[PDB]
Amino acid sequence: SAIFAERALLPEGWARNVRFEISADGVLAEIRPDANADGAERLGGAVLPGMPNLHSHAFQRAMAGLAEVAGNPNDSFWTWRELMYRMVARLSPEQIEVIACQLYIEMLKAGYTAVAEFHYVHHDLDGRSYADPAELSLRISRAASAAGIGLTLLPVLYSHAGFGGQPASEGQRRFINGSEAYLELLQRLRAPLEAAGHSLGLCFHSLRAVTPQQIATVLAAGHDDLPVHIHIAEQQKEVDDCQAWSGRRPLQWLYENVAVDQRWCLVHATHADPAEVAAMARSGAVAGLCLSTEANLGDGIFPATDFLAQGGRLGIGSDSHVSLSVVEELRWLEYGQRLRDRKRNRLYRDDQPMIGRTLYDAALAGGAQALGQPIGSLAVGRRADLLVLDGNDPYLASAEGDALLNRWLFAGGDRQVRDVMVAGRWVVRDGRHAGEERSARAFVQVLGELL
Amino acid sequence: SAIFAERALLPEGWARNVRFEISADGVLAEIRPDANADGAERLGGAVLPGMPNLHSHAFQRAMAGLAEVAGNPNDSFWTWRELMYRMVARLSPEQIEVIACQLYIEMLKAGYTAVAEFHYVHHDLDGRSYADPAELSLRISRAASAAGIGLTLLPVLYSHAGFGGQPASEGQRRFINGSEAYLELLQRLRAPLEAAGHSLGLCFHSLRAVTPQQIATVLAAGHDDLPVHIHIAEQQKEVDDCQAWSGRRPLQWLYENVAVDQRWCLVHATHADPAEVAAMARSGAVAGLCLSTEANLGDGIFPATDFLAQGGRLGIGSDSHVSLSVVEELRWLEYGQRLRDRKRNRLYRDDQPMIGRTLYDAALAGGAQALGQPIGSLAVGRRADLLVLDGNDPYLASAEGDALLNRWLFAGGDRQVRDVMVAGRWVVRDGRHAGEERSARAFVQVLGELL
Ligand SMILES: N=C(N)N[C@@H](CCC(=O)O)C(=O)O
Ligand SMILES: N=C(N)N[C@@H](CCC(=O)O)C(=O)O
Ligand SMILES: [Zn+2]
Ligand SMILES: [Zn+2]
Repeated sequence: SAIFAERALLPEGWARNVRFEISADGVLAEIRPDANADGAERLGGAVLPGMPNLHSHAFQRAMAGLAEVAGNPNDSFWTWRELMYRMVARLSPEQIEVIACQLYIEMLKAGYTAVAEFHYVHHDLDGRSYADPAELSLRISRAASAAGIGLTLLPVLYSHAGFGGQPASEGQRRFINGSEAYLELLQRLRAPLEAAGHSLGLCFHSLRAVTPQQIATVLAAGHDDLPVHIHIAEQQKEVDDCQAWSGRRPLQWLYENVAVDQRWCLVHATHADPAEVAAMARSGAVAGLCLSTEANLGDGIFPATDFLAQGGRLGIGSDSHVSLSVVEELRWLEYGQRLRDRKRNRLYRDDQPMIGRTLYDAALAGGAQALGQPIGSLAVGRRADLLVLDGNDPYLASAEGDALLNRWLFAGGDRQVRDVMVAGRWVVRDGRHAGEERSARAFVQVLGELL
Repeated sequence: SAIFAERALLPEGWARNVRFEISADGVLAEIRPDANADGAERLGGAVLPGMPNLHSHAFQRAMAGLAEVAGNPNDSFWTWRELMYRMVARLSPEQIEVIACQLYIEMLKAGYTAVAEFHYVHHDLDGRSYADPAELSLRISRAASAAGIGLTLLPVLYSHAGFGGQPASEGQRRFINGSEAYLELLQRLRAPLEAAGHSLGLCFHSLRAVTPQQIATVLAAGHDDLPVHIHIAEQQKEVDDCQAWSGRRPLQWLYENVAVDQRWCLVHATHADPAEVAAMARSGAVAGLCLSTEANLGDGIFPATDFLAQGGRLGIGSDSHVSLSVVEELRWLEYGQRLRDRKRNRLYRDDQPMIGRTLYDAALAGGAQALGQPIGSLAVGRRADLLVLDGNDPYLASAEGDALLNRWLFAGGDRQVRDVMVAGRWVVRDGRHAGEERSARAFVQVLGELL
């Protein structure tokens, strides 16, 4: 099939009158600027590569916004976590799948074309494994296929309640596997994920939830083709606890004990000192920044300017899913730096003074890297994942090139995303997803059951 | 006319099956909970009082997002201001009116039902007064009437380029009046504003732009029925410069020299020390918080928790209009406190642990007070200004009462606002404004002329 864009963001920059040929398998086959639109579908606005969402816990969308109730003069991430545990304890396989499908539809409508699902809900309500232990992982994949979103599934190794291999809490029972069971699950998922066109990654929940021996064992297991994700340094408390345990900060510890490299996505990485930031940038690992969730949870502000200045790589994730908005994440990534520094125009490159473009370029690349998928760029051989902005919007229609990204990301919003394509298939057209009516009905029923 | 809401937020709290009778002049005449809907228009979702927008400079919407270009390693509010001056210098009366009309339509669609226009663009391109000096003020009123938004017009006294009565810059020439000309303008505006059903307020641009003698003169002029607005303590530089000039901080100076009271709206007030915060709360003045603009400009984070704890009053303004979203302002008001404190659930009351409700209650009241209009509450005798959320949205449909406000403000967004009424007139229905097509066409033409 062929599509035609009057304006599109290609790897070398903005181009005009671009005709794209897309293979039967949804791969970009030919990309020709300054072309004729003969026989191709003329698109309704500016075309961008779709944005990967590099961090998600799908079920949390069901509780999004409901934890905004003061139960203590010093509510924190840790009292929030108790509320999250209460919801996880009651979620059936069917409810989990319904929530995931609805969430992924909403992600697509916002311009997220692929998602890394950081998946730790494994076992039944009693903490016992399903007859096929992959039960819930397979439902995540089925939900992603139903929505039409790209997926890297990251089954999560989770074994302990804290540093030093503390015994898992009853509230964590659904998450728990030893290294052996985890490696078996990981290997068993390869075939069904491959069959669905989905990807896989290795994942440790956090340094609190696994031991150094487990990390070594898993990394030595031969899955060298897979991304590696971990939550790290999100809260000051984890930093303090890590130091009490090892005499090291979390990032410091990881870099001193593990060969962190480009395969890695360090989720949050919020409390990174100058030495830690330098080490991250040198390694080529991707910082998985989840700006709306980090703000919602009161984590803090990442040293993004220092990191970017040293060649750091980053992407964005919606995480707890209080926000499902490429705009909000990139906007408030920048705005957080502005509020901290009390200055404007913080995240730019030496060769790119445009803030919107700097942010979009960065998050596309980091997102594609963290997912381990051939995405993030409209180039021949990469998957046809793209969004079409509103060509009738007066702000966008009056803007060209990088100014258009500034209008969208800093003055605009989600509803300026009109059409979305994943793997060469239209999954959102004029703001609508074909599965939205059925999904919303299933989802509101599930919300009623839970609440 | 009569309307009927299955759920509505009334002054005493959430109520069910509320029938509202609205006078021919758009005033709430009867409000009856647990009623029958016989002969009344059944509304499509939860009903809230409309949100006042207590601070706007309309023309800035035309440049929204375009200033996100690094031109210096330390870009700041002050280099942004130069760019703003370049745009003001080229704006014709017709362009200003087109921008205002389009902006006000967009405000209504977001749920802002009334706006305080902090209006300082007075004179012609040469800095000379129009034949009727009220030329541009009258166009703001005409634009507000065309959109259907409530309006408090705040013509701005602006006389100087800095502390100590420094001579105005050429870039400020369109703003300049002496106290006498300003008072004449203010008095001349009363009749046309009254005729349009609009309101008026006194306004000093900032302590940089006027002298203490001017403040005294204007406040002694007998306009005791009017709100009084001023930008204050927004940037650290103003604090330092104020101290060099007077030996006092900006808020400190204002409270020591002027009888600040409930008539006042202190816009930004960002750099308020503990003594200044206490003085603000004691006075009953309204803090005019413009969260998206303050973040965009790198101003800093207001001590909202300390202020609210002492009975402080606040409202929200869209200001430079990079954002037009009740959701974004209230959400990031709270999130800024969370990022600073590294804690959750910051802005609540002793009698109200629900964060969304605390924020909505606060901003409704502060907004109504700052505008000097009978709004902010669905009570008999107040104007019928309201919004209707999406009753078909699964998050909202599954929620009741204050949980619904948490779903909207912390997990939802602008498109959940479906219908908007101002002065008893429907101005947005199913997300659409009747004037949107004509306005957008005029507006895109104006953008082309400017850019
Ligand atoms: N840290 C965030 N935002 N979320 C975690 C909470 C639980 C934990 O970290 O132990 C999670 O979903 O696993
Ligand atoms: N401070 C903000 N955000 N805006 C001001 C800029 C100019 C000034 O403060 O002198 C204004 O629009 O007048
Ligand atoms: Zn997470
Ligand atoms: Zn202002």
